[PDB]
Amino acid sequence: DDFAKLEEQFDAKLGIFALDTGTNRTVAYRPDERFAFASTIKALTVGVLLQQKSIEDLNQRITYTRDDLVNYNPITEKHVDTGMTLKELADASLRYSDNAAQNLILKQIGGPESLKKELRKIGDEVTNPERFSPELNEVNPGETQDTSTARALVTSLRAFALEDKLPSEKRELLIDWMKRNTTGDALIRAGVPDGWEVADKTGAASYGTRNDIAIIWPPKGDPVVLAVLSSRDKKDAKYDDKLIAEATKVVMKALN
Amino acid sequence: DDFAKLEEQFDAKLGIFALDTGTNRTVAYRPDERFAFASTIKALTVGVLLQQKSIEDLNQRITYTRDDLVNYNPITEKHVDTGMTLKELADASLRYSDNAAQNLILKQIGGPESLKKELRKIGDEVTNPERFSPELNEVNPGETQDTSTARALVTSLRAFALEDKLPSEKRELLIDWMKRNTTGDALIRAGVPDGWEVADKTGAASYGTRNDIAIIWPPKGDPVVLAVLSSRDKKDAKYDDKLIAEATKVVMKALN
Ligand SMILES: *C(=O)[C@@H](NC(=O)Cc1cccs1)[C@@H]1NC(C(=O)O)=C(C)CS1
Ligand SMILES: *C(=O)[C@@H](NC(=O)Cc1cccs1)[C@@H]1NC(C(=O)O)=C(C)CS1
Repeated sequence: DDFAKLEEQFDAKLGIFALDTGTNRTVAYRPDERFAFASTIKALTVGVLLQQKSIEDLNQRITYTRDDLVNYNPITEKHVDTGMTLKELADASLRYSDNAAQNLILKQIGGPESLKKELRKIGDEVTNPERFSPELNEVNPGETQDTSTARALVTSLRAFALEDKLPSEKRELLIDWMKRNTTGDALIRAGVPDGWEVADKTGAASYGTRNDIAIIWPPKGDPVVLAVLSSRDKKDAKYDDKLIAEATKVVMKALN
Repeated sequence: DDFAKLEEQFDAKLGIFALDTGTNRTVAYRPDERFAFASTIKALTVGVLLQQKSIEDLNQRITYTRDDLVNYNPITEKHVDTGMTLKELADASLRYSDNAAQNLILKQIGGPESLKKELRKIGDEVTNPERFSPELNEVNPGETQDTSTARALVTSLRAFALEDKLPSEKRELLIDWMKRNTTGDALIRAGVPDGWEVADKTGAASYGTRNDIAIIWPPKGDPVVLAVLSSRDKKDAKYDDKLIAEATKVVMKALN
């Protein structure tokens, strides 16, 4: 098997779950193994924001300070003095993985405990939001805080984006943001054919953790929802995006 | 000088114009020399399309056939049966240099002659659109059909993207498409420090024409708008992307 091969080549542990939503055919490799979710949680976070606010209510302007900035603030560092709307925050979070934008959205929805509550509510008993960004990235093997599984992430992302945990106008918003991600070009998008539309959200964390969760659209036909998660044994390990890209190619062969 | 040295190293002719939009300082080398503009005209074409349609009007669906497909159709070739909206065509044209998409868009704006008129309307007397793609790439030395100059391409791209030929929300679309370009990793982007956002559109044509036009946002400060054009003296000449990355490094140093 080809996932074992990738684990060998990249000295890494892979967690994979893919659902072809046309057929309910499934492709799994350690699907229930826990990983740090890292920034993939931002996608679920916006999902819950969208349930809680009208589209029009996303125009509320949030004021913040240098105190709200954390380790990686690519958009949010430009607008300290003008503020950013909730819509703009969602954009930055999803398209740039802006960690302060995440923390700002999370405060707006009642924090990690409230996010977890709302995840439970949608049927997700696995994903365990506990901390703010980037502390949520510090996860040691065996620990369950700020972890989820490939299967749980898939099921949750499908629920917000494709089923009925959002109305269609808000599903369109989330999908547009994730289609237009800037962070993902070497990962899931690198293992799909050009012309197959991809909406994704990436993550990186401790233990060489390197994740991507995606909706993938064939030219016609129903979408595939995929989570490709990875980690490595040393705390300070590097990751290699090619792993996720190669793993994606294996998934697409097994389903097609 | 250093641009000289790059023509020597790569046996090529270079056309450079850069404008630092903050200071109005300029870097030029053969800035008014004509080159085939090749696929860089796609960016201007979207500019015109945006100007002439409401954002909502981009949702118009275009039906097309195999007869609309030409030499290079990475996205359009997948969607003959479903059609594509003008929006999707603008994404295909800009981020993948989909030649069929450019042609479909050119038709909806009234063709090459009509694109010429509109570019004259925005103040560009230099750029000479005359053909559809890929014919526009066949330019022999000394001809003026489907050529422009680095200066004119900088001037025109700035007009659309940064100035007042478009309202901001349309400016945002054009810019985000070009930032997420897939074709340019080895040209201007390879001459710019990682992390600085880069919007660009590439081209390649006969006589080893190899072009890239870009907006570059330095970490803070106003943007630079840059054209690097290049061509060689044999019709079947190969180009080398490294020429454009190296020319770009030169401009960055001349401006700091
Ligand atoms: C989420 O995964 C985020 N990661 C972290 O904050 C931990 C790190 C910062 C620097 C290196 S690890 C952000 N998201 C992304 C991404 O989605 O790709 C990256 C790469 C770093 S910040
Ligand atoms: C525009 O430049 C396009 N060029 C062509 O269709 C003519 C060709 C030259 C070589 C092969 S076909 C498209 N854009 C690009 C590009 O911008 O990089 C390329 C590489 C070819 S198709």
